Amino acid sequence: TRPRVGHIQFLNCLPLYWGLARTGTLLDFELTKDTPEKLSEQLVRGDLDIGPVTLVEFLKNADDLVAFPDIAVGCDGPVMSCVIVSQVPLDRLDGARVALGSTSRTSVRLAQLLLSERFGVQPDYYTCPPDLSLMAAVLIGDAALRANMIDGPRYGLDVHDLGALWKEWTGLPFVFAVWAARRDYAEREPVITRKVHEAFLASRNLSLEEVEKVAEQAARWEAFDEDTLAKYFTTLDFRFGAPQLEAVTEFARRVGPTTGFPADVKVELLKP
Amino acid sequence: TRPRVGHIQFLNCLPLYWGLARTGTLLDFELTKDTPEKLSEQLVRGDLDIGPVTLVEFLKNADDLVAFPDIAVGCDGPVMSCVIVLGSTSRTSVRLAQLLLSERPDYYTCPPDLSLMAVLIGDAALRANMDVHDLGALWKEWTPFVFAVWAARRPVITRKVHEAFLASRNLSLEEVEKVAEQAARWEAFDEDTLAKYFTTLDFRFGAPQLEAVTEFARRVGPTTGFPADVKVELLK
Repeated sequence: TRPRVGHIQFLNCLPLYWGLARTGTLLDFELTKDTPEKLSEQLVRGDLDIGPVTLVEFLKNADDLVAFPDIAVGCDGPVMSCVIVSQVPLDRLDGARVALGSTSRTSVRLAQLLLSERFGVQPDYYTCPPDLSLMAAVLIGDAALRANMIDGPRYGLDVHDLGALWKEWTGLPFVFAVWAARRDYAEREPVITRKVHEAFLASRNLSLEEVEKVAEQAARWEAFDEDTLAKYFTTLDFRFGAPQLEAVTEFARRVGPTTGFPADVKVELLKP
Repeated sequence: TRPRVGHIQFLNCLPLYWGLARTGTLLDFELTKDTPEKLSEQLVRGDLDIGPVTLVEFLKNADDLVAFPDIAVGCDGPVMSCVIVLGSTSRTSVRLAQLLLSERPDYYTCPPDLSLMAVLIGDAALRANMDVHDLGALWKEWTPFVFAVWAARRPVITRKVHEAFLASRNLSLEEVEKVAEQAARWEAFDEDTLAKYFTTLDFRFGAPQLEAVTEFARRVGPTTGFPADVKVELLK
């Protein structure tokens, strides 16, 4: 039976989706589209076999997951779709209520790690659906991209790029999500899992070469113009090698104790 | 904003799906997969903008649907996936069977889920087919045939959807061998069976096909709820 594969519904993985379709890979999957928060839980509980897993959640289940090498959702400097929209300087929030978009699990944690370490602030947090209107807030995905390219500039609100703040603070890149197979599925289905892995790399590679076509196509249906989408797609960094694995190890060391996993948690990788 | 497009979940449209993917067409649709019966009901009531419509339902609603020329789900001899081993997923084949088996019974409808009760279509029919007869071959051993057509609910989007469907169907014809190899990995049919099946299906919709529709219509129209001379309004 086709492996049950998750896919983030956001624009950040649209180029990858274009790749999955263009190569014919989609016909080898039983695909589920949803937000990262949900896809993560579904994989953990066994409702999915392979899929994207927000980093924080992946580390909490590191013993039961095996990450795919060479593909992830990250950055090296700005990410553009993982931000903090605020109406006051980040230093002035030690007692201010900050809303955390419920679709996020890694970006919200990182946002906290920065507000308290770089701006020395202990905010009064609360989680809610992403909306930037109803709700100084941490947004990811399309909501964050809209807040960065449209809402922020329209209503003169400040939009801080989380990938940028991390880079400035550590000089390191960042990984928000990785692809993983449940350990039981990888062992039960060694061949399929490897084939899925290779199909994702192949699809990702093609999305890199046809980035302009994806931007043009999506422009037809998104609020973002072609140039913005093209810029966005090229800004995202889907690599997952040693340099990226270094950003993870570091992040895991800084948040591991107060998040649910050893500061030195082991990241098992799918072996060739 | 994206047009809501229906797609028959059966293997008969897997090659077409391969094509919708290969060309990237899928990213321009908000696609819904289901059985022909439901996809037809969905379009007629407005839950879909464009999609496949089993012939009988298209004709019954011919004044409110514009068909796409040059593509449909037909045959010119056996179809393999429409047999007589009434399945509830069918609206056209079942009617064709009532025509054959009467001019060449005590009918009752139920779920095309075998192991019970028979007229079948889709995957269930091709799985039962491999006694078993062939509706496409019997109609061919009597008088081609068009089981379903693509149609939009009666502007520019509609036009490009049509073209994208055409481009996607054309690519699937030249890559049918690929669709078969991949499909054999998960279906119950071996590669050659599927390759034979995909190549057996006839997806054209021009003169030789529109001809077979007027003849099916004239033979059943009166006893099937639509004018014996209903007009099929092709997209301009």
